[PDB]
Amino acid sequence: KSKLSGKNIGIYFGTFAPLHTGHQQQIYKCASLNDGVLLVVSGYDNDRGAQIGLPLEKRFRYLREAFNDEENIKVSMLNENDLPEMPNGWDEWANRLFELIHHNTLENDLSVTFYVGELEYAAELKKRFPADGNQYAVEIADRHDISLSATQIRENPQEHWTHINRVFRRHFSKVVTVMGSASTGKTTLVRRLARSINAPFSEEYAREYEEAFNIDDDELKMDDYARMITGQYDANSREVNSPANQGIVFLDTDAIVTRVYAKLYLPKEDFEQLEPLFRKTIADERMDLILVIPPITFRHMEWEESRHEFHEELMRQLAEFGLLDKVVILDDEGYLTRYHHAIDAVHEYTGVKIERLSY
Ligand SMILES: NC(=O)c1ccc[n+]([C@@H]2O[C@H](CO)[C@@H](O)[C@H]2O)c1
Repeated sequence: KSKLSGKNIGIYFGTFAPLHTGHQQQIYKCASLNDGVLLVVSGYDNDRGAQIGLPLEKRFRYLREAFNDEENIKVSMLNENDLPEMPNGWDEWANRLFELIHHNTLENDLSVTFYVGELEYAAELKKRFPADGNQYAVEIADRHDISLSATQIRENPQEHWTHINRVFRRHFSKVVTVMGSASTGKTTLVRRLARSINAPFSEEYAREYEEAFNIDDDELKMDDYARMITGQYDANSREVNSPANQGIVFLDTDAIVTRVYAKLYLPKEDFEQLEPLFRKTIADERMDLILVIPPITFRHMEWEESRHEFHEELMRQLAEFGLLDKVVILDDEGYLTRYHHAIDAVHEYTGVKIERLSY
């Protein structure tokens, strides 16, 4: 009984890559004028949304979540694959459309209104109203501002962040990850970089884990490393998904960093046993900028020594995963300080404005 109730039904179309407040204002007006609204997400393989990593199936799921607390609003999918390109696609297209209306509606003798943004769709739809006992009307709505907003969001999400629907925000987020040995100032750097622009940041999970479970670096076993992989990943996703996210988040280490420690300190067998979880987790990471603190002259007591060992292995692995074009090495102390170098790198890779201190 997950069908739309009522007699006056509005049909609202979009690709929704992403959904934004322009859509939402129109939808809620439409829902105030009708007994219920059917949102139609249209798409096809390798369409505009698919090309930026938002294929039809994902936009449909995101919309369902976005409208998960609405009485009279249903979300449905119009799959446009395998259509004859010319005229005979219009018949089949409409068939699928009216099938969607039939399946997702409770009652009969409806009064249905299509909200349509292109003159071609209106004319083709008006010729193909079926004799199903419903009354149909097509209403032209101006979509120019909505389409332009969508285009501007895709070009520069950080400039239009507050208008992006929250379910879509993770996809468009910029992500800066800091990497380095223990006791090199990562945590101080992360917090200063993030606080400089009101961005959220994560903490190094390994430090929390060793305090909560009260164990030293040299007591870590294979299973601790596994828990640090998922623990750091969850902490990082939490910040990317945080409502405090304004478009840029800072991460204090990641699975690659943990993979460097594992490679250096675990027995070969135990490392090889963690490799699938490493690969899975590293594959789920999205990084735009990787800041590496190189070795120059609560404490991780064993992780302190052999900094150059850690750094060489880290650089090997960043090459192994093809990340070198996102890596900036903070070899200062040219810029005044490590912090000057990093905040400038943040500027170049995210677009955010940074104030000067001096003339
Ligand atoms: N670097 C990260 O840990 C990171 C960055 C962006 C997103 N995520 C998570 O992965 C998923 C997307 O693949 C999202 O659900 C994020 O939580 C993790």
